Amino acid sequence: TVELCGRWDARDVAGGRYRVINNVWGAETAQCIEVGLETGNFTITRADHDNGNNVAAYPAIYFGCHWGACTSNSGLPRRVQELSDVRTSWTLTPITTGRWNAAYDIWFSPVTNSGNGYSGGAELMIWLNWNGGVMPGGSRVATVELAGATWEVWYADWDWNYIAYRRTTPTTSVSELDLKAFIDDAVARGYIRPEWYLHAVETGFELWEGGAGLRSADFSVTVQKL
Repeated sequence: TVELCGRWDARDVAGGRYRVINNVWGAETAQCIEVGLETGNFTITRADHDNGNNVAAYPAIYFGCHWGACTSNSGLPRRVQELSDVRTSWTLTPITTGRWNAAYDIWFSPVTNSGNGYSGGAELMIWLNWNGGVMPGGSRVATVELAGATWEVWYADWDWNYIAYRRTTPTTSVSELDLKAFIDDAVARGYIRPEWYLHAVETGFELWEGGAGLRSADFSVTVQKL
């Protein structure tokens, strides 16, 4: 294993299929993650965050293109209308302290270049677990049954459409979760356009306060085209 403490530190894992990023984007407080190079499994070993109501960091593992940095042979970006199946697996180990969430962050945009972000596109989040009273951005517009569970739907109209699906009850693991079901729901609500491209599927922990001890494991993503 290797411990990454740099603000923008990263490591390609699983033969380059995925990439793990320390990603301390919203604060200057210290954070380190210990990463297993073959699997991408990681534990947050240090997190001095105390950022109030703002997110301090999002240590994560991803598949695809994150702000122009792409993983190897992901097959992304690809148009939503051209996807037939999108699946993912993940196992998280929660802690009982701090203010954080365990959530997927999926990016979409009208264009193929993601180097300058995803303005005019959409950010689709799937919250699986959390602690400390943290809540999604925007407001709750619905509660729907999808992919075997019940989810609160939160929406916010920012530079891009923010859509967050929050499980009604927390969980610690998903195996071959049907991501297309969430994409289809978002499309039906007019939050995502079929012509837009899916750029990246990421998962990790948004940290507001603390976070040491959280573990990410068994990450996998598969995409099948029509």
